[PDB]
Amino acid sequence: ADKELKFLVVDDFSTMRRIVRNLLKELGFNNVEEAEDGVDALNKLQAGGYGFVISDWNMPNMDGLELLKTIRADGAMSALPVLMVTTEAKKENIIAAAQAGASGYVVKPFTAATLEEKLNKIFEKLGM
Ligand code: BEF
Ligand SMILES: [Cl-]
Ligand SMILES: [Mn+2]
Ligand SMILES: [Mn+2]
Repeated sequence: ADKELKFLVVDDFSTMRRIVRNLLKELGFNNVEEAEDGVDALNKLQAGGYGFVISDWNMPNMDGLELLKTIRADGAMSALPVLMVTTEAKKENIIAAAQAGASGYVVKPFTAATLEEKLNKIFEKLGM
């Protein structure tokens, strides 16, 4: 995929954001911003330029399922790739996110290999 693709990495905790940012760097993606919750995310996203979202689930202000739903419901960004990255591992949570239009779903904790496989699975699916 184009190494200029702009990423938004959303999570209410630094540690996770820093892990993902660094991993993206390792893969050749340096165009990366962070947000701390769904509201913060939608703000940056509305400032334009984003090609990919990676999002936590449990966050104050707006959780990741609500964020995903909002993104899918906005006509300007309804096809933005959204990859969930969360501790929520119950099948009902996976179903709910999938049905809400998640592009992919990784369960924390994850390996570097897992994140790369899943990002690539999404690239291939969307012909990126
Ligand atoms: F807080 Be997340 F959903 F891991
Ligand atoms: Cl999968
Ligand atoms: Mn913190
Ligand atoms: Mn969280």
